[PDB]
Amino acid sequence: KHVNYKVFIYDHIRQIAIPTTNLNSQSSLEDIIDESTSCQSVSTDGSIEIDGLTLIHNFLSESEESKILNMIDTVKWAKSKSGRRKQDYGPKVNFKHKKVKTDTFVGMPEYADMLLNKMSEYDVKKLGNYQPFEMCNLEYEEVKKSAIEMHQDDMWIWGNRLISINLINGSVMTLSNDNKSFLCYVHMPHRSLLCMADECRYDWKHGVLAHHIRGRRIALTMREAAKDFAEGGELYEKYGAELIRLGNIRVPLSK
Ligand SMILES: [Cl-]
Ligand SMILES: [Cl-]
Ligand SMILES: [Mn+2]
Repeated sequence: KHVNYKVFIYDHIRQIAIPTTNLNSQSSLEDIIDESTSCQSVSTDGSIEIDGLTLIHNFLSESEESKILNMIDTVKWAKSKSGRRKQDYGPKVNFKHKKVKTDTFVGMPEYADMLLNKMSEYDVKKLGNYQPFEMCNLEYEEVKKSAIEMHQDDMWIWGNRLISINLINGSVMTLSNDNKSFLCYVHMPHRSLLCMADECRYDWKHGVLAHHIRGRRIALTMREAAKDFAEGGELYEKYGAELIRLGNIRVPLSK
């Protein structure tokens, strides 16, 4: 990635990013996981907080994951870029031409209610009051060298909060503040949830590197209504209200 950047590591316990010179642009997953444990004993000097980075360890039980995954695998997996394969329960959108098509959007997966309810329980303010606009499951495999390029998700139809859930196996999220020249690594463990919002959503860029992917990982990705497409917004009548109605619909996957 970027050699000149200052590398940081995330302490889940302290909810801060701690500066590390033992970690680098090409650092291995194992090194980042060990630093995640060894950053918990370091001073707060030079430490930074990325607002909107919320990592919940153990969001889903083995039992809860088993039900969601069996429903996911029965559904077909589509081709995608960068070694990824995808299942998209969302509208078809041309971000450049601001066009939304609801032809392929039938609703949201039946497991959605459980995930949304649990997010509200942990924090109603932080993860509650979420209306699903897109729920996309992404397949990453070490053999296929799957990865996602450093990026900021579109902010026109997708809202402040972006949710990624690590299924089957965990990974590391690399976050880049190009202007501030800061690189941070967030280790998302198995059955964990990440919400990227606020500074993380707009100021920082998010990507999953190939060397940080082991075995097969499925990202259950969720997106929320942009305020413009929501009630009290310009596009609600043209596009948002239908999208809320379709998102309220649940596709039966059990079966
Ligand atoms: Cl799979
Ligand atoms: Cl992503
Ligand atoms: Mn993204």
